[PDB]
Amino acid sequence: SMLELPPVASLKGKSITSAEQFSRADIYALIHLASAMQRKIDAGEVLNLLQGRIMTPLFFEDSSRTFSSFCAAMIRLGGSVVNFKVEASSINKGETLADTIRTLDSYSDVLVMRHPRQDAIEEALSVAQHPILNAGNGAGEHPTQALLDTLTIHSELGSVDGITIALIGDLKMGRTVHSLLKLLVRNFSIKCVFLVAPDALQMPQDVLEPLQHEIATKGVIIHRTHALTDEVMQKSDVLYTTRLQKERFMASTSDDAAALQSFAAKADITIDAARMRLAKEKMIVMHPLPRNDELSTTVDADPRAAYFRQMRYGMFMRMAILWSVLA
Amino acid sequence: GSMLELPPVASLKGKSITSAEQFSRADIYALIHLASAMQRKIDAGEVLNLLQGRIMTPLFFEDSSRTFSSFCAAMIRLGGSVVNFKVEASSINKGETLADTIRTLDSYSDVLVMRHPRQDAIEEALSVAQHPILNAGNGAGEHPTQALLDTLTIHSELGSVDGITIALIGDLKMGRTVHSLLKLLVRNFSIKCVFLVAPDALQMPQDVLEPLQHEIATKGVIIHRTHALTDEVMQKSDVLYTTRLQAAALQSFAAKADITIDAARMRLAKEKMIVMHPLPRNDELSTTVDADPRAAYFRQMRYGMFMRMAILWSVLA
Amino acid sequence: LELPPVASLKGKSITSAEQFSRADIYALIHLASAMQRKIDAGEVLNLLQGRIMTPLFFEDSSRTFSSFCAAMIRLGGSVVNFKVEASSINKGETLADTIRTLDSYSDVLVMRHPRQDAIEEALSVAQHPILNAGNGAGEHPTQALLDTLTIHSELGSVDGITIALIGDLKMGRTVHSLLKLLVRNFSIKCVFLVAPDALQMPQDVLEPLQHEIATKGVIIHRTHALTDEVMQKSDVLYTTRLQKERDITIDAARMRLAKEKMIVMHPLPRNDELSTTVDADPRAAYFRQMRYGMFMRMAILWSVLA
Ligand SMILES: N[C@@H](CC(=O)O)C(=O)O
Ligand SMILES: N[C@@H](CC(=O)O)C(=O)O
Ligand SMILES: N[C@@H](CC(=O)O)C(=O)O
Repeated sequence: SMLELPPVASLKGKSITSAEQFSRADIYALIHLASAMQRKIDAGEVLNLLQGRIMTPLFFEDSSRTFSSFCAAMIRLGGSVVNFKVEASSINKGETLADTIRTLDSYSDVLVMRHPRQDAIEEALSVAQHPILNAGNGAGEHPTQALLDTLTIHSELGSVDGITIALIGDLKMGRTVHSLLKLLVRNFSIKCVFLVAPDALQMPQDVLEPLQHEIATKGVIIHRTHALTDEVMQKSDVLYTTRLQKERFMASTSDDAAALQSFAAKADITIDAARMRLAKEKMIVMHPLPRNDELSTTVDADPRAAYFRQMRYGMFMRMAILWSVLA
Repeated sequence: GSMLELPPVASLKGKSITSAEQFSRADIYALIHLASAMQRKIDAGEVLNLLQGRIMTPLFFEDSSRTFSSFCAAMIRLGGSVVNFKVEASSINKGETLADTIRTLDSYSDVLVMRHPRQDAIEEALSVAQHPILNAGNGAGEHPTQALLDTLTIHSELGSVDGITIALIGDLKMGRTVHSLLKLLVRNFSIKCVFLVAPDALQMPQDVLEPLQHEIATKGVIIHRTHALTDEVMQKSDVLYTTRLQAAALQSFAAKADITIDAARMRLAKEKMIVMHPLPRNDELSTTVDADPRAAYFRQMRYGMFMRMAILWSVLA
Repeated sequence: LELPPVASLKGKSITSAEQFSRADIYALIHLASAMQRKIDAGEVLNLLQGRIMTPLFFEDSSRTFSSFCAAMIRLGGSVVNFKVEASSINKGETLADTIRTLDSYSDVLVMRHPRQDAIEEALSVAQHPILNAGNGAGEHPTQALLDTLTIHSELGSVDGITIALIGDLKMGRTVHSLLKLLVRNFSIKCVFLVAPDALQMPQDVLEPLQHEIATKGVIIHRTHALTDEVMQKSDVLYTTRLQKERDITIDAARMRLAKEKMIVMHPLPRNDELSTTVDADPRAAYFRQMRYGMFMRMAILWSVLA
């Protein structure tokens, strides 16, 4: 209870759209703030930092973790939430996205927006007076997931510089791995990244190209594979795996069918207890969730399974973010 | 010192809100001044604890963005709480009736906010409820709190409500907002002129106009029906209040372009006037108007929150 | 201070009527009464400020969802409004993973599920207490507690009553928990089981109770009708709806046969088994029952999270 909760001043009043916005020092300030929030909350302390402030969720596509995490974080800061549901709104009388933004912006202090269109967040930004926090924009980015994933690595392993990390699964559509790769390469001295995915679902060039300067000058090693090889298993300090983003492959064309099929047919990427016999002693398995069969329930009892603790780090990072934006 | 800064409107204490007809001119002004004061405190960053421990339950049988969210935000900004009941996930799917649903919410709540597709639904709810019910829209009947926030908007933007010329535009037949607004303005203020701008099949109902004939006569209000935003409607109106289309189809189509407000049509409007829309809008109110200082239909929603604070506080004080 | 939590419930999941002792039930009853006095006098409680309940409803509710949230709020607590329809279940997430998810952020989970054994599977992974708000045709333990608060407050005594349990007793999770709670912890004079044969109280509820039934000498009679005898002797007529998703009507005419001092109860919602003509009778306790439910849920949440 003697710990301060200094807001991160550079976040004040700003929208959060991309992992690109953050400096290394922003990241560590949010990490220590989140960690102090965790200590206070776990000790049973009641925070009243955002009394009388309102978050409104605008979720134009589904969420459990993200919506609930954000609501919980707001509440644990003493904040409030208006439970707006897009599916039961005047969008059903033809209301536009822009008008819907202005509508909840009339009542709220912060908007949390998730949308299947990558450019919808920009549209919202151009009409909103209050900050908007990007909780996922199609296959674009998920910048607060990247921050909490980094809190997880820091808290679990004790260090982010020097790690070897595998990014596994649907890298093409994974807004989580897009933001995470950006945030780690821009701001830390990463030893090596394994990009583990079948050919069709590899990390996009529009993510890798902007990073090419920093990759080359910081000496980050980048290796593509289509499988969890013995080498990937033995060298990785972090195995970060992801779900096939099937709802992004809905055009019913021969290509979407072949891309959907590649996860199981063009790659060997399942993590289970058999495969975990190859891992380091000091390493963690992470997954943004939800998972399907790429991450077996046989790993759940393993102490290196960090994907449940990841969600709780998530709540505290979101608290740190909300307090900083709104202080 | 909240009785100096935020005194509740006594006449509203513990009462249900169902119709624009139930308010006096003094009621309206007291709500306006209270709403202005709520706004000043909230905008200054001050945190209100007036309704801590009190619960509002929204009971929305129709879709809403403004009215649902507005009411929740207003309750929360008063320090109160909201129980997020949703009809579609409720025991109504086990054959439960409307009176029983009301009694249920009534056992937990301090105030109910009800929107329903049927006009007589409020009367049924009232006959059974022990706590106040606020009518958030009853079929094609009324929307009494929209009429209050609309009046707050006029008052705050133009300085005065007496003496205005207002056009009510669009689907006046099914528009519960214009039914409530026409009643609140004509009953309580001295309006100079109302233009009722609609194709014939969607004109203002007689059941709204006939009970008003006495106030119309005593105050000498001028009422003109048009099927277009004519040069004259555009030149004389202090307020253009337009609405979304909710024989009627054919007349609507034929009139659409003539009742559309866009930047080209605004070249004929007064320098000092406002465009209002309770929202949501479709094509009858062009996005080309959004940058015009006279476009008041976004600020109108924020006035709504403060007016709803004023209402909730007066009801529950 | 004036609202001592029930110590035995601290940090515990609530899954069955069986887990309560008579002393537990009375401590909750007196706590719920004290909570009701403070709330009805206008006092604001701040007991659970900063604590979160997440409802996890895999089926429809009106009363149960609302009264849990209202109770939480009136203790000063907060609610995270998780929806199953708008969630990552649609992306393929399992029930266990869903539980772990709400568990990362919440202090207490309130779970309702069409599968009888989903609550057990939930408990095997949750760190925080789960309150069973109804598991299939199994139990509804907090309904049985509020029903007993209702009987206590309305009649003054639970020992000695004659109670009729009426309707769909086979699928009625409410009458399962309530029979268990009454028979184990009180000395009931007589239970009428009023149901057609196909919907009678199940053997898996009656058999575990046979020892208590026999040693307290509870009378148990099965009928398929609300006979004049049931009507004249019952202190409580507890009636229920046909559980469709899985001569008994009470109307003003039938009520001419009831005692002066008795109550009609119904967990709700009702269909035509309980006529609107009964609603203005002072013995119609089924609306007041919902309000006792809110206070008993306050006593429960406070005791769980103190
Ligand atoms: N829940 C995360 C990961 C996923 O959906 O697979 C997201 O929305 O991006
Ligand atoms: N939102 C207003 C007007 C409209 O729907 O167009 C109402 O609910 O009545
Ligand atoms: N509402 C009670 C009784 C019923 O549904 O009829 C239950 O959930 O079990």
